[PDB]
Amino acid sequence: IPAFHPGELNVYSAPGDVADVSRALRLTGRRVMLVPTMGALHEGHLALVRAAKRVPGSVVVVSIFVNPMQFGAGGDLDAYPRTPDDDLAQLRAEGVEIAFTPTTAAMYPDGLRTTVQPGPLAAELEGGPRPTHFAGVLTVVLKLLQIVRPDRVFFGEKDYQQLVLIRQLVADFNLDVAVVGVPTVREADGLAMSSRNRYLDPAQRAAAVALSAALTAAAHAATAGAQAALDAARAVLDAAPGVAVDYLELRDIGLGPMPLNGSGRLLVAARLGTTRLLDNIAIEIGT
Amino acid sequence: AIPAFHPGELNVYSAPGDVADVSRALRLTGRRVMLVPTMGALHEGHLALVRAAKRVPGSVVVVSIFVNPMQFPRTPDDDLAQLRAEGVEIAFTPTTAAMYPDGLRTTVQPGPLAAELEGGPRPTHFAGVLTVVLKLLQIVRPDRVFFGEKDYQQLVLIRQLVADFNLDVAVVGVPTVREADGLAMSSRNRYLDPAQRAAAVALSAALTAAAHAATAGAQAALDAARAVLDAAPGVAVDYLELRDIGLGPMPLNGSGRLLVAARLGTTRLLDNIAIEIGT
Ligand SMILES: COc1ccc2[nH]c(C(=O)NS(C)(=O)=O)cc2c1
Ligand SMILES: COc1ccc2[nH]c(C(=O)NS(C)(=O)=O)cc2c1
Repeated sequence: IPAFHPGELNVYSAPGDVADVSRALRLTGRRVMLVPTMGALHEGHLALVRAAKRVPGSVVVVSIFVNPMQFGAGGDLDAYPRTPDDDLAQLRAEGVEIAFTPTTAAMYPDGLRTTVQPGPLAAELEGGPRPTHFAGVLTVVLKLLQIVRPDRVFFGEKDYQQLVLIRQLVADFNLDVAVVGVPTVREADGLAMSSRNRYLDPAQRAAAVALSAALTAAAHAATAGAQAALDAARAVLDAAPGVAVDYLELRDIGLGPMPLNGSGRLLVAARLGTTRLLDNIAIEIGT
Repeated sequence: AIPAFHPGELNVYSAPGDVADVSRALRLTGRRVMLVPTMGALHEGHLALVRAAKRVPGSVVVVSIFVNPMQFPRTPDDDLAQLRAEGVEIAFTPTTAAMYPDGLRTTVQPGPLAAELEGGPRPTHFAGVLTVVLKLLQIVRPDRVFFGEKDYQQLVLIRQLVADFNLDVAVVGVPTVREADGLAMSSRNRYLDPAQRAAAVALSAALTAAAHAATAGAQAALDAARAVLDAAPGVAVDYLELRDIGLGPMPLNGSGRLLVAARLGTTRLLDNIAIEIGT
């Protein structure tokens, strides 16, 4: 064990440091809560923290790591916002006791060797054009789950496909951890929190509202069925200035089929200039 | 003498004079007279008007029942059982002759809004509605009168009636009562076969979707509504219009009202909803 000063933010770099300290708190009967982030924290992140925080006797581990494996190449990796400064101050403000900030060398000392192969879900939606994206995410998440060994792990529903693949990872490998999805934190107009938002000029920031509006429209249109919930989304996206829709898709909650159903999930991906915005909502199909 | 009035029971008057003497006698005893005008065939929409009128401290409730033959289907004993079961104390149920003893002589001519929307098919309908509501107001002299939001063009015309003629009555508009799938209640609903009944869901769906799309602005809202109407078979949309809440031209942002009207077979349906543009 290295130092753990309780009630204070404790920052570890080494997997073995966070692992030892984690394992120690797990005996003293505290409950290890893990919030995996790529940093550049926003209110969405803090909701995850706060939800972690509200677990009786929780000790909250925020991991901060920009996983080069879920990226390209790609274009993604050198772009991704990096502000450990703010990130760590926000965590201190929130009363988070551990930040785990590993080096790429310490996570990947053997490069990409043993990895997680996701199911067929991972080739769809966001995995369509990014076929190794989810393998990266799941490999890093498994490794964090192994290093920290939490009781519970907290993700947003912003990345809803990731959250399902994570529930799969956890079921398929018999991981002893509860996955907590946390409803998406939204701007005042409805724009889903994202680090990727900073890269929207005013004009785009204003057109961006169209995603949350289309989806909230379809969830109310849905009493009249799937076609009308879809047509209602599409109509709003259409009415909106330089939103180019990648996809708009209605699925079941586990991102399978989508029956004549009630409960489903509506997912949109769109570009505003160069900025790719994702969003999704619970939909109950009415007729 | 004042007509017999038994507190706590449903006292029915057909005579305009009788109900006038009762309400004026009641106003002086410290009751606040609330009017709920209806055309009978009472549904949950009416009982919600009633419940709103009931909850005013010291309210006495007058529910008029009167089929206007001047504005554009009888169940007298059941209607009265529903009122009794709401704890209404007055039902006013005039004949045509009692209300129009001289036929149609003096009438209310509405302003130009009576000519729009629902006044397109029926050009004289709101003349008839304003004439009987003005007369109901002078007979009963209520402190407050309660109308559903269902017929929103009508409610706006009533508020204009009241302002224009310096009527000293509060107009209260009560949010539309809907079925479980959101179909605005109406007595026409029971005429729809299962196919039409199912397609009819699309008026409310349209309007709710519009109201949520509205954060993306006025055009998104309309396009949302229309997309949902376009997904329904056998729904012939007579209009779909967004207006300010007084039914003038929709202003660039801020509060508004989305209205629709449609034919499903022989049955003409309407609905409307609050809109906040940029919300
Ligand atoms: C609770 O609501 C929200 C809203 C937006 C969110 N974005 C992210 C995120 O980017 N996570 S990561 C692991 O850094 O890629 C989480 C999240 C949660
Ligand atoms: C409170 O919600 C509602 C919903 C539907 C309604 N319809 C009527 C109605 O038909 N009134 S009438 C024929 O002019 O007497 C009132 C009403 C109220």
